[PDB]
Amino acid sequence: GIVIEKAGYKLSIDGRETYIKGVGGTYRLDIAAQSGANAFRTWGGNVEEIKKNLALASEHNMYVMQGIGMTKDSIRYYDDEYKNKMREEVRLLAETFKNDTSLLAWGIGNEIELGNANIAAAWNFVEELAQLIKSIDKRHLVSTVISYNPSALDSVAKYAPSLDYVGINVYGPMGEVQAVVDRSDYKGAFMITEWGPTGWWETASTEWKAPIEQTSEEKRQVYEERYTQYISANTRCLGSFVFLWGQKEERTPTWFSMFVEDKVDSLPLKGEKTPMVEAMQRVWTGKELDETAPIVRGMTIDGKSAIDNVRIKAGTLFKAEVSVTDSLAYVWEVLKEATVLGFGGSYEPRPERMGDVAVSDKNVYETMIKVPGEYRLYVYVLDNTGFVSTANIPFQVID
Amino acid sequence: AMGIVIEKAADGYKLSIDGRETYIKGVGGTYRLDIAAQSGANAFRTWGGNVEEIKKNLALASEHNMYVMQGIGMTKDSIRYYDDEYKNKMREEVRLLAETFKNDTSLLAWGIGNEIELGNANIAAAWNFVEELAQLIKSIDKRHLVSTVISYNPSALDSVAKYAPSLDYVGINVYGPMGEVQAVVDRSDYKGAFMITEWGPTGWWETASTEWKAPIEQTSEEKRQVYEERYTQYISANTRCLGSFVFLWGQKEERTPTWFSMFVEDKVDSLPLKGEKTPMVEAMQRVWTGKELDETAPIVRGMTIDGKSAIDNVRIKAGTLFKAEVSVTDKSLAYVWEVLKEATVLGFGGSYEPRPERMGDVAVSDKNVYETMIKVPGEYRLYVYVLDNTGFVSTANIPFQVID
Repeated sequence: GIVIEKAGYKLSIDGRETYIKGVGGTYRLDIAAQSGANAFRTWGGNVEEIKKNLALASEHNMYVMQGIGMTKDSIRYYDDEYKNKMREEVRLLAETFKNDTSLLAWGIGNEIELGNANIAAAWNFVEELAQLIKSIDKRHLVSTVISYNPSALDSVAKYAPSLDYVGINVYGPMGEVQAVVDRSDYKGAFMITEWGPTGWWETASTEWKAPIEQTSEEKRQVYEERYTQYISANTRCLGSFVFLWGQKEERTPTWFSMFVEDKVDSLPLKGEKTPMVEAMQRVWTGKELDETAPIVRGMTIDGKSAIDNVRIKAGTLFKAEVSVTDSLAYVWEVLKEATVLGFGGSYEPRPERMGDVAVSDKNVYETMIKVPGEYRLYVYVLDNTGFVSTANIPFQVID
Repeated sequence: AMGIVIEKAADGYKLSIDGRETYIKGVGGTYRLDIAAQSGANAFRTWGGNVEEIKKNLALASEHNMYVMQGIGMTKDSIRYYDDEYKNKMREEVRLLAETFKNDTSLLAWGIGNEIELGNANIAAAWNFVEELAQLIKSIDKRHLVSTVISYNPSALDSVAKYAPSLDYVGINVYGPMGEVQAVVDRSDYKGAFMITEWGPTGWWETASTEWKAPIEQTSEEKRQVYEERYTQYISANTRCLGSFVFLWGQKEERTPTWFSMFVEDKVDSLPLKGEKTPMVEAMQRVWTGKELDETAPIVRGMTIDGKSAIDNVRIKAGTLFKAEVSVTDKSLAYVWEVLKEATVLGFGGSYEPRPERMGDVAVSDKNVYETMIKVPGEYRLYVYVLDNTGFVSTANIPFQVID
């Protein structure tokens, strides 16, 4: 009894109206569950990998939106060999998992429209696979996931009426999502299957084009505001999967990472949770928190902020300070400004460290850089409860 | 001396195929390999495939007289490198590949993983398994080279040196500036030969930007110069470098439709482009062949709106006509004009980006000028495509803001 009904729309699971409070992927689902998440999304997996996902979900009392990988090689959608292989794969998945009560929904493809070409053969095949799944599995929802793409919503409406809902991946500003969906030919409910904080293309940047990263306090506000204004306020939206519930290099080690790094050499961080995790507990539970992270109000070098275009003479001492609203510990690290960025790929190497990491008991740090260049000073503020708060400041060293 | 061998040279290293010294003049992927071969390319690189997909790649390569660096897909789920179930599955798959293709004359090299170090964790278990897979391949396949591909990563070069001495070479994927590649490899613990398994033109993080943060895109003439300069200074000049795979030999949305695309778009609704080659393809023919070209693309010198350039922060009042002009070095050109919104949905821990929305309709003209108006305030980019009648297209664009 997984049903989407007109109210916009409401989702019910065996009579029980449920909002999908999700994370992208399977990192620290213990913390997701402790934070009041009830779901996670995966992109793919064979039978054995999906059984593992659904056992993890069961341990955490969470629902799964389980992805099925579709090709971006557009010519394959005319190929009966490819289509026969995919029908055999989807038959097996539907037959195996139709009675699993952790599984919520099948995701048939992720952004199939951003393939070699957006073509009717691909959309027709999504609709064929949806019919195939619904002929075997009467329990679960069937969906596809698209980019934030008016054409793709129109395509779903035209070619895939058998879908129960559409997932939309939203990167960057979210203020127009409601209007974009409302204006499209698509009638029905949706989920925001990827969303997150302010992009490095949305923020201010220094004169040398370093994007100015929000403090963890600013990021907390952005996660809560985006959730409240653009997810839970949209009556056509049934829920969402937040990113990045984990850590990955993305312009900086902290940019969209809701956890800090773990097991980086000579960096004594252990993957602590952040105010961005606090933000999601607050909006998922709708309740105030007992434990909150240190509130970072800002950060300076020689009294100047990121927006001031901080320039330091090579070989001169500079003094940093982080302002926090008192068993606190401070971890300080200088990296080069990132120069190897995802350029048609997802993965970026960690920028090179200058000198050594420092730990202090006070909110101040002084050092010296001999090499002219573009740098970033990162501070991590550790309480003794497993929270870490963050800020960084880009600066230039000059001869 | 039959098969593929890397030898110490007086300076650096050299690669021989059946005793003939051969430079690897490669493209990433399998798009328009007819044009790659016509341009002087002798190689392409793939990331994965089953036996049947690899047979198709090697048949395409044979038809074009090209060599393949064939990838084997390795996991970024780092805990799996401890799991005998994952490792026995990969050993079986790699044994089958090595046995199936050991005598193929189109295959050059196996690429054991792409950026394994950028998975969940960079760990000994992963590098030791790459070494184990390399020894397994070389136990069966005496003809081909074995490699791994890393990000542009001093730490990864040190890990290959410590854990994977059975590799013949390392592939490095290089995005952004290339001037430090030589010193980075030289300063590393890695001692052997390398290939640049991804390289391309100027990143949108490297260029000037407008006052509203729109990256200023090079003209196709500036991109031509960048591809030629990077190849000549950093690839062919590096005596430890055995060759390279250029990107993007194809088209993909990356901030703009044109940013790193060496071909323009094909079958976009109400846009009459047909995947024409560009001055960036001409650049690779010039450096691959070392010979001057019979046919060259139109040389775009610049682009204006109302006499102003991209660097001038062009601002136009809503509901007013403006006049664009594209300057071309004079030599029956056609001009295709399109206004898109400045991209706001970018790759954010993903690769794929939707095409930004079109304002109004595409225009085609016989003259190098175009007039239109935008009624909605916002950030836009005007694109021009300059078609000769030989199958080349040249490009420029200009970001502009429409204000109340």
